[PDB]
Amino acid sequence: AQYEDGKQYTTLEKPVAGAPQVLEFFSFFCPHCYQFEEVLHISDNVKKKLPEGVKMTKYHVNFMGGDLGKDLTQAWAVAMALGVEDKVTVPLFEGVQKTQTIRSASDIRDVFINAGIKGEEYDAAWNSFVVKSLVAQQEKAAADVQLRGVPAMFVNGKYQLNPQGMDTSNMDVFVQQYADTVKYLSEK
Repeated sequence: AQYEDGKQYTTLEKPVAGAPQVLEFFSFFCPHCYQFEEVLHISDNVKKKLPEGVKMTKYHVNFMGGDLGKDLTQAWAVAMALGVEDKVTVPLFEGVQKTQTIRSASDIRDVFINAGIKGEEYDAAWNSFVVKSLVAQQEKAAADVQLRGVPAMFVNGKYQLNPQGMDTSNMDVFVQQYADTVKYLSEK
């Protein structure tokens, strides 16, 4: 075939019922995730090619960066709850990996404050039970697929993107290949 199991994707031998349609995992500590977000705009280009009716979910993971790793997962929960993903993603990545000014929960908070979320509403979200279950969701999903590495993408709980089986000499071509593969898997 042109799309072969073990080549551009792998099949989970333990399929995850009821999973979100397109499911992506990242860490703000993850260097290829930084690339995937700010240089390649993977998430974005995938959605540009997904059919009608297909929902896209993106979750943060704990297994990088220890204590701040977890803080970040809670902050991403807050980001989802307030719908401000698009205003904090880039400053969180640059804060962790570029400028290295994110060293504590308070530094994470400053990013939101600077991006215009109010202290009052940030702290309320941060401490809210809606955020707690949203953290639980992020962890459950990673758990459902025994996730040990990011970036990672899953389609319908049964296929996992395999970017290492795609040429990277051209970044535009890599992205479309990646996106087209998600689209192919989406219609499987």
